[PDB]
Amino acid sequence: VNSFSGYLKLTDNVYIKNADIVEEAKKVKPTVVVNAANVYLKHGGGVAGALNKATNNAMQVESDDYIATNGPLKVGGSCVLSGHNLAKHCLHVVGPNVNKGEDIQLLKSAYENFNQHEVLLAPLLSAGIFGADPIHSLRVCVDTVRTNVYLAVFDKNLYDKLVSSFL
Ligand SMILES: O=C1CC[C@@H](c2ccccc2)N1Nc1ncnc2[nH]c(Cl)cc12
Repeated sequence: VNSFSGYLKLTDNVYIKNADIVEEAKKVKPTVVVNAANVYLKHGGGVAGALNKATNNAMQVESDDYIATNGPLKVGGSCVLSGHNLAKHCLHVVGPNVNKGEDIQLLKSAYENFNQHEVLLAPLLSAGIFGADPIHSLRVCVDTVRTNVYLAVFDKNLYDKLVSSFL
């Protein structure tokens, strides 16, 4: 077993909790924490800003070196970097930002990256400041990810709505 606790099971492989992913990561120290990244790995706000702050900006320093070497990610893409003090690894995943004119169909591709990892602690991709409907996103997650995913949803009101209206 592992050190996750307090999660509501949604399917064979998807679990969910009303929690801050940053606090969940510090407590569990999972193998993989997912960051809700942008293509530039500029971790300004939301999950990305909060994770980076918890690493004392080390995530940003590492990310800037990654971009200087490799260039930007693709929308729907990902890269594996250090988890710093929060996890062994951080999987930086770019969901489409609907406010940036990006294809919502790329959300499925974004979640497909989770399948390369047996277990992950993750946020809902493209939710929050990325502008997509979190209910939709949960549906895409459940219908796309086959590995074991532990979702942290920080917003209590949304968690209650997602968990109660989940099909
Ligand atoms: O709860 C949700 C639902 C989707 C996403 C979101 C994206 C864009 C705008 C609002 C919300 N989100 N944020 C977080 N999820 C987990 N841990 C977190 N920690 C901190 Cl800080 C924030 C945070």
